[PDB]
Amino acid sequence: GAFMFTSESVGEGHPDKICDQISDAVLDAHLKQDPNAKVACETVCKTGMVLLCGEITSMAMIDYQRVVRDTIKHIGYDDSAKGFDFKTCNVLVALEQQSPEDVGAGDQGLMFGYATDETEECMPLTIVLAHKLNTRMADLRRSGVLPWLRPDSKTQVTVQYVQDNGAVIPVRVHTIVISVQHNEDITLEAMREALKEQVIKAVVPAKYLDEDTIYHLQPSGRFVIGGPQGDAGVTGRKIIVDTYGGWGAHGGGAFSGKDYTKVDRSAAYAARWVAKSLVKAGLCRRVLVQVSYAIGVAEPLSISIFTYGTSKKTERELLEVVNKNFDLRPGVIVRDLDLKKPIYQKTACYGHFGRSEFPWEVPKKLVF
Amino acid sequence: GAFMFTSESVGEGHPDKICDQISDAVLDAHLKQDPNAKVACETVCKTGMVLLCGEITSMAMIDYQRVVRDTIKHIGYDDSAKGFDFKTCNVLVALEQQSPEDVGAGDQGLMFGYATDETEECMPLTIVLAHKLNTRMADLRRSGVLPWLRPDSKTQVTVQYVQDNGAVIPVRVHTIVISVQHNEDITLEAMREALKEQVIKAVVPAKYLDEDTIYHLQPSGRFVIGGPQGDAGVTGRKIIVDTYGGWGAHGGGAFSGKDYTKVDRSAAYAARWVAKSLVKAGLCRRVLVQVSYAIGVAEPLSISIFTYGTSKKTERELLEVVNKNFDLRPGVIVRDLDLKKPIYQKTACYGHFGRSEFPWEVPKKLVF
Amino acid sequence: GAFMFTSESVGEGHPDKICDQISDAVLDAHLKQDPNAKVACETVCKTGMVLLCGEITSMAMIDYQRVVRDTIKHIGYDDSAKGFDFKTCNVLVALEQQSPEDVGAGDQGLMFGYATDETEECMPLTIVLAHKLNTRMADLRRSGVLPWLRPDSKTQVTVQYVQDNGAVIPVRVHTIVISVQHNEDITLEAMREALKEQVIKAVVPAKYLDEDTIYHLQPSGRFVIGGPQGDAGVTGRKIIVDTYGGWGAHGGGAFSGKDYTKVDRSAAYAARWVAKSLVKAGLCRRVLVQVSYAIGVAEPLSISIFTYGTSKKTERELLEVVNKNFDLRPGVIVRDLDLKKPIYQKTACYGHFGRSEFPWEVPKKLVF
Amino acid sequence: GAFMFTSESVGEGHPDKICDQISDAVLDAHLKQDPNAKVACETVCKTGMVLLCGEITSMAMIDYQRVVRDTIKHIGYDDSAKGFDFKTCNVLVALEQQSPEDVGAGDQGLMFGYATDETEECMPLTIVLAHKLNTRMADLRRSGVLPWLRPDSKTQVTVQYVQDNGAVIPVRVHTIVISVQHNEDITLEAMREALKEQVIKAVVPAKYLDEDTIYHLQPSGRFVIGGPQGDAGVTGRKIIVDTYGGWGAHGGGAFSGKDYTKVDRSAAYAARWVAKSLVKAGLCRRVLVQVSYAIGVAEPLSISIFTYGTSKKTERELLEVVNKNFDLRPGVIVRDLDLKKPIYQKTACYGHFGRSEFPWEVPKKLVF
Ligand SMILES: Nc1ncnc2c1ncn2[C@@H]1O[C@H](COP(=O)(O)OP(=O)(O)OP(=O)(O)O)[C@@H](O)[C@H]1O
Ligand SMILES: Nc1ncnc2c1ncn2[C@@H]1O[C@H](COP(=O)(O)OP(=O)(O)OP(=O)(O)O)[C@@H](O)[C@H]1O
Ligand SMILES: N[C@@H](C[C@H]1CO1)C(=O)O
Ligand SMILES: N[C@@H](C[C@H]1CO1)C(=O)O
Ligand SMILES: [K+]
Ligand SMILES: [K+]
Ligand SMILES: [K+]
Ligand SMILES: [K+]
Ligand SMILES: [Mg+2]
Ligand SMILES: [Mg+2]
Ligand SMILES: [Mg+2]
Ligand SMILES: [Mg+2]
Ligand SMILES: [Mg+2]
Ligand SMILES: [Mg+2]
Repeated sequence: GAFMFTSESVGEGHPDKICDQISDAVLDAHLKQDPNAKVACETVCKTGMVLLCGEITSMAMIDYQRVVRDTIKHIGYDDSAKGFDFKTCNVLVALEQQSPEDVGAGDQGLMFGYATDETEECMPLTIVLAHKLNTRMADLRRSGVLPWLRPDSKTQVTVQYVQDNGAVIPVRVHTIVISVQHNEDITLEAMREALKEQVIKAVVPAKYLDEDTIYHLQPSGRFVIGGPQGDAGVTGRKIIVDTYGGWGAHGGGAFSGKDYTKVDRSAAYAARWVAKSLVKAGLCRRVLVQVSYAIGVAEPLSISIFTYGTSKKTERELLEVVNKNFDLRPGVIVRDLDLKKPIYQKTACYGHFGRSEFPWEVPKKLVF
Repeated sequence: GAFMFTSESVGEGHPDKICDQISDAVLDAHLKQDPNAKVACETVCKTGMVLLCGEITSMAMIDYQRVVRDTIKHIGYDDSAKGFDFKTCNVLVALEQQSPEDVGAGDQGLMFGYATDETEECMPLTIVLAHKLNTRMADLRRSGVLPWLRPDSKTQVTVQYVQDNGAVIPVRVHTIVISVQHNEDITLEAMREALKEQVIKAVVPAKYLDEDTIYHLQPSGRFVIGGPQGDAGVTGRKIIVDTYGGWGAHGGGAFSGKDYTKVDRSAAYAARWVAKSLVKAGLCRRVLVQVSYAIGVAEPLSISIFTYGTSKKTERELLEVVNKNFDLRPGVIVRDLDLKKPIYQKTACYGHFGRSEFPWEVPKKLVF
Repeated sequence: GAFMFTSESVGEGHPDKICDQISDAVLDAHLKQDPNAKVACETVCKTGMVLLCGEITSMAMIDYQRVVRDTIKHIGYDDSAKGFDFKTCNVLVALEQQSPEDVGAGDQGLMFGYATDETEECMPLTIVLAHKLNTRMADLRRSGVLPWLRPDSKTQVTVQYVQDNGAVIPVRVHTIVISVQHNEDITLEAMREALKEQVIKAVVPAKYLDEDTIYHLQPSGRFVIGGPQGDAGVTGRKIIVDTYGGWGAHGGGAFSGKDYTKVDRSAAYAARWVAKSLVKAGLCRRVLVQVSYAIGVAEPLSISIFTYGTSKKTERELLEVVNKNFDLRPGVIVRDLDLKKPIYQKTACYGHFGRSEFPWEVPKKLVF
Repeated sequence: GAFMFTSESVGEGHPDKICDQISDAVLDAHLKQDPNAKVACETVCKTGMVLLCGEITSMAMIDYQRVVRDTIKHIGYDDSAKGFDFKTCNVLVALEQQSPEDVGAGDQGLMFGYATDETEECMPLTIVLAHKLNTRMADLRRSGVLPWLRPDSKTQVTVQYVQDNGAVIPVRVHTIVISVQHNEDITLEAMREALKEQVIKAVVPAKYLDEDTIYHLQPSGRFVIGGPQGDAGVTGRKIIVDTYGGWGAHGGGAFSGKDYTKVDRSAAYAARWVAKSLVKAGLCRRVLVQVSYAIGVAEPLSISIFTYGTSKKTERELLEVVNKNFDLRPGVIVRDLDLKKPIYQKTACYGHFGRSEFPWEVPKKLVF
């Protein structure tokens, strides 16, 4: 039942993602010394000018200059011409820091969860490829293989699909668009060549690459001193690339900068968890689990499972499976998913869903 | 086939929405003197400190201090204690301004469109009520009826639904959560009363209000000097409340601050247009139109119509209807929808979709 | 030998003085936990926006938000309309903090010292009155006597003089100009009355007030919401009001924000010390002691005493007196003057010289 | 009657001086299109971040981005590593601009004027050499002779003197300290050599250079990426280097950023004028002219001439000479000195007094 789809992703150097990372870096920095630290911060950046804002109630001694500059360094901003230098950039900290199982969900909410068997990650091929494309470039950057590669990048992958008396089977990569920052001493011809052979063909399965697949490598020509500038970088502004690439559903809640007590993060992770578990357990080929919460109440206020006719069990057979295998109460979620652990920075880029190294990406058994 | 859903909205005083409005105000200010002005700006705010960033190629004389302060005034920030005063706030302008039909879509893209017949607006009841709730409060604020009401507010509406051999029929409002900024001389008891009788019951259809409907009015107690700080307001960070409240699909593209040449705005409007037209024309009760574009190409690179079995015509009968009634090329969109007109500021709050006063909300005839 | 002179002073609310105080507050905050803390910081302010910049090598845990906001509170900025509120203002900290007798003067330098017997403080009448005028207003502000009085103020005192076979004897106050911030509910007539009876006549000696003395109280009319705004407040920009009101000599070195290791502060204090000691010891009625230092060298590179023919001993009789009573080496200065003590904030306003509560203002014995 | 003296100066790259220049550049930019423009602005900078603040009532169309960036370019900040790049730095403009002979002096004031015959400029040798030292380095920088030389520099000159039955005769340069920013590819040994032969010996008269003269060239080692940070540059913070190097007297009034209607600038210039005229006319070898003004009154409220026994005429013979040759009323000053002309930027560095190219530096005839 043909149709096409497109998704995008950005590198660690993208202004918005730098802020997402810095904000989560500050979250990690607090969890390490106080796993109960209450973090609620965000970052704003603009050409060698980083603004750390926020309200965090914690009892840990943190050097914000250090955690911000280290994060910028990690990203690869050490030289001047790159558009950022951790040693010279302005780090204005306007942060306010205080000191002092059946909890109960804060703020009326509605979290979504999604999973599909089109890839081993249980995530849409389009967004998976988009992320992996950026990931590979960072590897080649950090390894030395492609030393002209700079932190800021953007990726878009559009794949042609076809339904299947259930749902969504990828056929081929229609077109790929990739833009990456770079050093001056490297020709546009050499860049485009390296992008096709060393990054694209090294990550995209042969089955999907074609003789007609369209490539748009460095479309706008050069992107040298571009760096994290844009016109400004912000936290929580890359909401779709952090999730499913526009495939599931999204209520609008941002992740980065918020601790594990905010249902926007925790419950979203939990919802992904059950979704991935369901498909992995063969109970369906594609699911859209919807978990609702009521302010004050701990136990979820109605969970809905949305298969697209890919399950044999039947919604409200699968719900009992979820109700017998999962305890989606906020407090239990953080305990079961080990959400007090400082893993948030690595979650701040290349997508929150898909990578198996995260607790919520490990499928639960599911006793049926 | 019961399930529940929640959506939210924010008032004109919400930090993020102030930036969305200011950014669009600057867009309007340019269109009035140069309908071909190229606008690409964004705003950042934090307690009496507004930062205007951006790159705009136009040929019009604009007083940015005036357009920013006027917008803050319009929102209702004229006094000190409110958290913002257009006469005293810092307006730092770091804006860069230059001077000098079958066009062709910029940037690979994928826009979504959505519509449902559950309301006359052809928008989800949950998000419609959420918006209207905030709208009413602004009215009472500006009229004088509720003089304690302040600009910043947040609304959440969760409605219980039930499918219908097609899709989505609202049954009742399960719970409503509303938080609004206020003056000191007004009791929490009087506020909660006014919110239930004068705002909620004055906008929510009797059919949906119940004896069990849950109300959470000013849950967190007092919200006085809670003016625009919210740890830094930003443009393009309220992506879901500007669209369908998490009901359709969203690629992640922000509207505010971008002119009519960016497919992220124009094409999204166009997609909404056809969706609303389809249901209005009786061709379906609920649609998710998906329009894809290819960088360089003008004509859309595959449009997909997604009814949920609510149409009698059948997808790929409805596609021809769309192909015979619509010309979704970028240039034609702006011409047909009159996108060079300065209406963008009023679009910057209370949702981009739903209100009939916008071109894209006027259903096209549809000759079938 | 008639001539006239004018001097000025500013209140604790003056933008520049707020920065001088905040910078010294940060210095005090470090000395209390590490008397060897290396402080080099400065502040910038602009309408509820404070920027703390600087490089400080210390080993003490300081809450910069607390030390900045407390200082703003102390000044009297607690309400909105005053132009500053310590609870709501933006405190952006871009501060960089590290951790790890015959020393030797840093930086070639030339410090000046001055003293005259026209007042018991051994300071020019014009600047003494100017300071005391502002001091009194703060008292009435903090006591409650004049509750309409606000932090920001400016004072100017011009006195008619006459030489005396030596030097400088004040005759009468020619004119006084005083401007002070205020609350709305207070008439310009009532303000001007209170300024003349309760502040001016309560501090200026009867001998100097005349029937012709000119008063300019609130000349520019109102000064309500003025507050610390100007167009910006800065540290080290009020160099003359911090010293002698334009009577001695000044090389240009700023005090506030610099620790005791900077000769600009320490040596200037030391020079004042010896000057005050000389006149107090009857060795002269007016002196201008000039102490020069050589980078690397500890012992002063030539000290010059400048009496205006007011001494009977004779320059290079008085120099030996100074060389036999004083050891102006940097390290000895800090030890003898107890410069590791956190008294710097109170030094940041109303003048560094004159007030007896400071070590350098206590005359040394002088054995001759 | 031996004694020593030291003075300092800074290059065009010094943070404070960049702000002084930028502020005056904005003043020039307005005078060119509206000679009656009311300018009152100041600048703040910090590592690729320039903040333009101010209130200017004028009727001229100015591109502040252009005037700020052009000024940074002129200074020599075009590359990244230098600590500033006019093409990439953040120029935040928070400027507020409106549109619409016997005047009368604004604000009670007391301006000073100074002159001495020890140099042809009629300025202290110490400050003249200090300025010229920085001037020469800029020449070699802009010519190409010393291509490693960067904008930011600091100079200190200490000269040994001796009185002379009147006053002040320089004997020799005791020590010279000079620090200048530089490029990486240049040895500390080569720099120090070039500073002694090509800059110092090329500007300092043979008569003053000795075999004992002490040189401190690049004392602190390397000053590479030491671009304009210096923990925030500011306008009006280099008050003494803009005048007499601590030789005359200074009330504390700043010049840069203020138009010709502010007595702080105009009257100070006028006072210098008469001082230079007096010595040039042989009426004295050293003078300290003191001009006082009364708020509202146009004609100066008492002028005092202070020779140090270097005049044969006798104070109050010289006063009549000044009263018969000069009309120091504010309005007349601007007319006679052509103060509506945009020459203020070149006045913003290397000293306001001394250079003959300025109106106030051209000695008036003096008919006696
Ligand atoms: N001068 C301009 N004229 C027209 N459109 C512009 C202009 N400047 C920016 N834009 C638009 O807004 C978006 C770019 O902003 P930004 O400076 O944040 O860079 P980036 O972070 O490197 O890019 P991106 O976030 O899109 O991947 C683009 O999609 C573009 O359409
Ligand atoms: N719009 C303007 N037009 C002309 N001159 C101005 C203007 N705005 C400011 N000035 C000048 O510069 C100085 C005022 O600046 P500021 O805003 O720092 O206020 P303040 O700190 O409250 O005052 P002050 O420091 O002089 O005691 C005045 O001496 C005045 O001459
Ligand atoms: N930085 C932009 C394009 C570069 C060429 O200006 C981008 O990431 O797409
Ligand atoms: N704030 C200014 C004057 C007030 C009236 O605008 C001052 O301190 O002189
Ligand atoms: K945006
Ligand atoms: K968002
Ligand atoms: K100034
Ligand atoms: K100064
Ligand atoms: Mg990009
Ligand atoms: Mg592009
Ligand atoms: Mg993007
Ligand atoms: Mg004042
Ligand atoms: Mg005045
Ligand atoms: Mg002043």
